[PDB]
Parts: sequence; C-alpha cells; structure tokens
Amino acid sequence: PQITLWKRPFVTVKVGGQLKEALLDTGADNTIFEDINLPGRWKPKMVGGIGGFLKVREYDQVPIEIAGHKVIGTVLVGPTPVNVIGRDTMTQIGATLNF
Amino acid sequence: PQITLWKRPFVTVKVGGQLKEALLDTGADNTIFEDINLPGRWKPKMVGGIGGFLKVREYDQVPIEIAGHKVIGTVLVGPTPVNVIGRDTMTQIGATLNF
Ligand SMILES: CC(C)(C)NC(=O)[C@@H]1C[C@@H]2CCCC[C@@H]2CN1C[C@@H](O)[C@H](Cc1ccccc1)NC(=O)[C@H](CC(N)=O)NC(=O)c1ccc2ccccc2n1
Ligand SMILES: CC(C)(C)NC(=O)[C@@H]1C[C@@H]2CCCC[C@@H]2CN1C[C@@H](O)[C@H](Cc1ccccc1)NC(=O)[C@H](CC(N)=O)NC(=O)c1ccc2ccccc2n1
Ligand SMILES: [Cl-]
Ligand SMILES: [Cl-]
Repeated sequence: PQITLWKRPFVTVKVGGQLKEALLDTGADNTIFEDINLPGRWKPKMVGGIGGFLKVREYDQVPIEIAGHKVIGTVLVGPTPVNVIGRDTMTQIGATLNF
Repeated sequence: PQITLWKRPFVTVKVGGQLKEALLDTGADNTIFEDINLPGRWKPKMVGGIGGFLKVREYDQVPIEIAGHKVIGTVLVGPTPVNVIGRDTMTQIGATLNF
C-alpha cells in the first residue's frame, strides 16, 4: 500500500502467535514490543531515544508477519509506551519513503 | 525521490536561514532540532518519546525547505539527540510510506 502520514502509520503484525499493532517508523533502527512472550533465549540490551534509555530484552531471528509478509529478525521487548516496527524490519519488506 | 531504508533517511534541510540535516521520521509527530538558532519569542512545549518527556522551545510559522518544497511549519528546538522531520512536515511535502 501507499500510506499518507496525516495519522500515525500503524499496521497489524503477527508475532509470537498474537496479532499486535505497531508503528511503522522510518526513524527507528530497532523493532520493539511491550508485553509479548517469545520463546528461546534473549540477551539484555539498552536502547536510547527521546527522554532517555530503555532496558529491554533482545530476541534474535524472530518471525514477524507484517501485515501479510514473513520477516525474520531481531525483536526487542521492554516497557515502551508504543510497539514500533523499525528499519531493521521494514527493509525486509521493501518499504520506501516517497515524495 | 523514492528512498529505501537500509541507511537512516537523513535529508538536507534549510530551516530559517540555515542548512542542516535531519531524519525523516514517520514515528514522530513533531519536527525537532538541536542545532539551529531561530529569532524571536518562543512558547514552552513538552514532547514525549521512549524514555520520558523533554522541554522544548516552540517556534511558529518557520520556513522549511526540503527537496525543493518550501513549507511553513512549527519547529521545536530541544535537547533531542538527533534532528527529526516528523509527520507534521512530511505531510506538507506529500510524503508517503509505501510497501
Ligand atoms: C543517536 C543516539 C541514539 C544517541 N546514538 C548515538 O549518538 C551513538 C552512540 C554510540 C555509543 C556511545 C558513543 C558514541 C556512539 C555513536 N553515536 C553516534 C553519534 O555520535 C553520531 C553523531 C555524528 C553524526 C554525523 C557526523 C558525526 C557524528 N551519529 C552517527 O554517526 C550516525 C549518523 C548517521 N547518518 O547514521 N547516527 C547514528 O549512529 C545513530 C544511531 C542510532 C540511531 C537510532 C535512530 C535514529 C538515528 C540514529 N543514529
Ligand atoms: C522506539 C525506539 C526503537 C526506542 N526508537 C526511538 O525512539 C528512536 C530514537 C532516536 C534517537 C533519539 C531521537 C529520536 C530518534 C528516533 N526515534 C524513533 C522515533 O520515531 C520515536 C518513536 C516513538 C514514538 C512514540 C513514543 C515513543 C517513541 N518518536 C518520538 O520520539 C516522537 C518524538 C515527538 N514528540 O515528536 N514521539 C511521538 O511522536 C509521540 C507520540 C505519542 C506519544 C504518546 C505517549 C508518549 C510519548 C509519545 N510520543
Ligand atoms: Cl497491540
Ligand atoms: Cl532506534
């Protein structure tokens, strides 16, 4: 699809077997969710942004379906106010900005 | 242009009289700079991000040039780690996210 930006660009994704919504974010390096439970091991990571840093769990090679496509990549989990799909995932579905 | 997302999507912008660079950020509501100086009075404003809330200066009706499109918008000046072009400016140049 072609998405205008008059509203925040959320999309449906499936991760860990659950349907979630997340913000398509061209400014973010990373992909992060609040309250999803993933299997397998994780490693601690800190991510920074406006206002400071977030302590998260990093899970590697996680399948995400976004809203229709299969991506495998890194997923962060921590107490974020919003789920975000960052460039690490969006490059794998060929997302582009156009103007 | 049509911009892929393998690198961070920075663009050249002229804000006030000054050439700067900033991140095209579909996950940001606002346009925020740290390294510009704008004249005159400003209004206090608070913005949120992943880590908490920051105090910024709001300057109204500021000219912004990006990719040859000259627009007039609200520019915030605050302790952001990265200059960001948010959806408020991107909608004015007709930017879309596509996949
Ligand atoms: C933006 C922030 C998330 C705070 N990250 C950083 O500031 C990291 C932190 C790292 C650990 C501590 C020591 C410094 C390194 C490198 N910095 C990068 C920082 O010092 C450096 C500033 C700079 C820019 C241009 C020319 C010279 C210097 N940025 C850079 O070199 C490149 C610029 C680019 N176009 O990619 N940017 C980044 O490295 C950077 C990293 C994460 C980001 C996440 C989201 C959005 C933008 C992000 N930009
Ligand atoms: C989410 C995460 C992966 C941690 N990445 C980032 O946060 C990186 C960090 C980078 C270095 C510092 C400068 C910003 C860049 C780009 N950001 C992405 C960037 O897109 C980021 C994503 C985001 C949105 C909403 C809430 C939190 C976080 N947007 C923002 O930080 C913008 C800033 C603003 N006020 O315009 N925030 C918002 O637009 C915004 C909207 C609604 C909100 C509701 C509650 C609380 C905070 C809310 N913030
Ligand atoms: Cl959700
Ligand atoms: Cl990020």
